[PDB]
Amino acid sequence: VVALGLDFGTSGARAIACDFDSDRSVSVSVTFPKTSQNWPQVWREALWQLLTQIPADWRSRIERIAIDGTSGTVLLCDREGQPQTEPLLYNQACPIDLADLADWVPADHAALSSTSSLAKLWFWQQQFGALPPDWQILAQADWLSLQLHGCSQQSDYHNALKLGYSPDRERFSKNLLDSELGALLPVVHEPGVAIGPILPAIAQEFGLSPDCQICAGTTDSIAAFLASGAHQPGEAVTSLGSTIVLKLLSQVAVSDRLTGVYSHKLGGYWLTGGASNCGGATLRQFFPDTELESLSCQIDPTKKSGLDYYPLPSRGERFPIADPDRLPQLEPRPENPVQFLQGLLEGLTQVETLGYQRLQDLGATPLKRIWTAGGGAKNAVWQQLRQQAIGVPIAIAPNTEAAFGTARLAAFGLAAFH
Repeated sequence: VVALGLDFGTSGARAIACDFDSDRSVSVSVTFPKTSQNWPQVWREALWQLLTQIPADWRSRIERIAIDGTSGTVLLCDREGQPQTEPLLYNQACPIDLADLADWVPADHAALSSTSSLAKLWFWQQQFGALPPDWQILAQADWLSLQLHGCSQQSDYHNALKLGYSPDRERFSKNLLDSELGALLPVVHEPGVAIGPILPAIAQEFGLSPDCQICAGTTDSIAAFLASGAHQPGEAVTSLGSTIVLKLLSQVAVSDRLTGVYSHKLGGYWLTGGASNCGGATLRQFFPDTELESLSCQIDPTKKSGLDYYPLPSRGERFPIADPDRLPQLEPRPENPVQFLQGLLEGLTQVETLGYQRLQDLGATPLKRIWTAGGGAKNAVWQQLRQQAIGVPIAIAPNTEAAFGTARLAAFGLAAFH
């Protein structure tokens, strides 16, 4: 099957069309401005540009399309999908009392955060006083796919989670549905399942098959995990980016409020997650990528630095141990930059190790192997340290681009996760 994945991320958007029979693919991209006063037009136009850059003979073969978007980016629209105010972005927080959400979700629910879609919807409710029932709140992915299939109030149980959805029971609470916000809530499907055929005019304009199906979407981080192709419980993806982000596939859902750990539903499984403030950003405080790699090549992995670092970029750690007061621990500083770098990498390695240990201690399926993403993935010495410390097979992820994972989502759904 030839399928199209669309990734709308934090800095831009990418389209990947893939024939999963010949395993052949094509990828195109657009870049966002740092700031916009009309993000809906930016995203919509980006969608059209992405479609345009894809070769016509690829578009003529695309059978299924899926879209991932940033988690917490929402749009308040009318019944026609027309935005009634500026979107609230993923990284924006709303000055609301979380107690106002208490009767709508369980006590340990991930939606109980000032940056959640639910919190934002409530913020809008307060701002407007009363919201018309014919209106709708849509995730970025929801709205963008709405541009393609024309079905209003449609979402997935990944995006809908922080809107107040409970994927463990597959429903919004009765209280939330019966409330003054219920009519704006979307119909929730499993990511990957067909929502409806592409709109005729869109298909004609972009030379797509009129029978091309538009699927339920997902989030960009989940799509990133889906790119790896890991579908066995105990398999994990480590993102060695600016911050170290761990995602572990598990048969058991786990969560922890203070460390920000929670679990997405993933077919019959659960994707548990945890993010440390430690990461590449701490490394960039001392070395540029070039010098970082050149110095990395000189490290003897059989030695130990004798340094016990906790490489925070600044005050406060979230995961594996929540500590808002913890300062960066980078003393002492050896004269040798090689030993110093080794201390740093050892620290980050400890962060990863203790991270997966933490997820397991919360009840998650024990770790079997690591697929690595992010800029640190190709650091061989670092991978050696991680291998020695963690004790499971570690390799570079086959794919890391969210658009590819979303393409796989369109092609096969979540069928592999049972």
